[PDB]
Amino acid sequence: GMQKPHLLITSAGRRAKLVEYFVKEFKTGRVSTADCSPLASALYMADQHYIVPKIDEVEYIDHLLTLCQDEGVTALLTLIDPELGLLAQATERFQAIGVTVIVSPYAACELCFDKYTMYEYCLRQGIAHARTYATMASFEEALAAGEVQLPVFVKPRNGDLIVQELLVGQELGVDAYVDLISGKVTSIFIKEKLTMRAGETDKSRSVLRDDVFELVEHVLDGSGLVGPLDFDLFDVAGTLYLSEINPRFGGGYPHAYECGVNFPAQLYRNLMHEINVPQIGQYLDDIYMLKHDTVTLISAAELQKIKR
Amino acid sequence: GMQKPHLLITSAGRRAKLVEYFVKEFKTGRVSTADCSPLASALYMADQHYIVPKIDEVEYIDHLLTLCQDEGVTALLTLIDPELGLLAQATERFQAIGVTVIVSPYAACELCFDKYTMYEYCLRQGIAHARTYATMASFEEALAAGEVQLPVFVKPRNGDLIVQELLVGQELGVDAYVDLISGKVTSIFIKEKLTMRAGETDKSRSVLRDDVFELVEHVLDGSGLVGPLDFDLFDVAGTLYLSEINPRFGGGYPHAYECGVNFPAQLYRNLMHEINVPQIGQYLDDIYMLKHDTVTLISAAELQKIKR
Repeated sequence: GMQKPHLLITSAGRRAKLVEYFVKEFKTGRVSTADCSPLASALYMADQHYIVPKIDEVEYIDHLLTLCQDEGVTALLTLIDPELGLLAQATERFQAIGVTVIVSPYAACELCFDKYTMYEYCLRQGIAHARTYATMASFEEALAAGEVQLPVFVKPRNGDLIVQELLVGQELGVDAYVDLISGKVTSIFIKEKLTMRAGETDKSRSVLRDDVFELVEHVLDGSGLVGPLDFDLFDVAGTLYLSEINPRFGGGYPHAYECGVNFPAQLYRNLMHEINVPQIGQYLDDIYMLKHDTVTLISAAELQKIKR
Repeated sequence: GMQKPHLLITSAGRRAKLVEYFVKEFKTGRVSTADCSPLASALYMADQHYIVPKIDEVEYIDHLLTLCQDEGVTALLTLIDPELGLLAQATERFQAIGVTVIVSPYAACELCFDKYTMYEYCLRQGIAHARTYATMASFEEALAAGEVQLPVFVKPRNGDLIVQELLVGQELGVDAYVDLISGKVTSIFIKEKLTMRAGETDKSRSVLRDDVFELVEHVLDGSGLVGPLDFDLFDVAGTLYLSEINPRFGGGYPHAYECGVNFPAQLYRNLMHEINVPQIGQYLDDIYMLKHDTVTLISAAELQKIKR
């Protein structure tokens, strides 16, 4: 409705706390969730939850378009990297049914998704980044020339492999929001990643650093990246290395939220056609986030009340 | 006090939900926490939390005894395997200051902690268990005789290594409580482990199975194991294999709690000198548990209000 957005959060998975934040901040309208598994905990943080195909299934987008029309969805957001480009590529189909896909442009999503293209972007822009190799020959050459040392990370190329320089330093997880109307960066939240758990930031400390703010602003300036964003950085002997740009909410976003940096409220305001006023660095440093498991119980019968 | 126990939970770590359960069920008295790191989330679920030495430091027990006397602690419980034997061995020192250590006897803790001695126990008792080898020669012999196949798990011996038969089947996490006064098993909660996350049960389904109840009862009968316990089992083609006995709360305990199987209340009752009435299998099957992260924020100044 005119005053009531209906946000569908797809690939909700385990991001229960994030969906809770959205439910709380959508003061009018509705927040619904979708995932391919009924065992995704985040599904049950919203009133309406739907089982959809897996993102790699051919009929995924066809199904989302039909779900959107049937359930009066006005906007769509994914929480996972592999779905970003898929939704970006399909934006015109969603626009043809009146649905706004909250995703950065396709080319930007794909540039960020492929670790090698991301590296090439950094080299062009003058942004520090771990030396990265897409072929075995170039890695051997680099070892031969002393350009890279013995200990190394071998990662998959997307998210074919890549080998890259082992960066030893303080890892930083930066949450950033680019206003969907004005195109300006409105908030940046920087945390030191202290402890990792199952590939996510489990413990962290908020920090205020002009260098990180300036680096992120410079990178976002003219990028075309919009909405909630995540930057992975490394402070290595006082120099900031860009490791990843993930055009979606970072797993450490709850730190930002609890410190007053509210992307779901800004997103809600943008769907209500309001521009958010930029307020960069208006949070407290030296605030620690410590994650811990809580639980949701659901009976098989209650689980069976959806499953298509 | 006579009506007021003071339970200290050591090595609280990340078990925030479990400490919350204890705070709720200790209707009189107090529940406090301890850990070696101020970044242990479970610390802040209790009113009084203390930083103690690491469990392997020589002065650990000396420090716990002094903390207990200074803070009027009446009972002590650990949440980690490596501390069980340490506290069991020191029980008389705690008894000399009037403190009840809630731990199974030392020999039992050590038999359960060492994977090889646990295997030998099973062989003696007729309990199915994965073929396990403490030497490289015996593993080669077993491969030579066709007693073990190509794919294998290599685990550390405690919690020197061991190699053992790769069990392929439905993994079961059984929570069990043995009454501290009567010595009888009062509750057994069985869940199928569906998904693992960082070595813990993340998703599970409650089940009612006579075979598991009987196996656990038979194992506990005359064992000397007391208080909260955790059994790791595998259903492999209809046969139950015993994988682990961990004489402490299992990581999937919140499933049991939320289904009405309340060990913290039973523990509280035992410290209030009440025997718990056995009520085995009085819960609903087909109830799924789905864990998800919540958060605790703490400032560095607030963190600094303890740290010894």
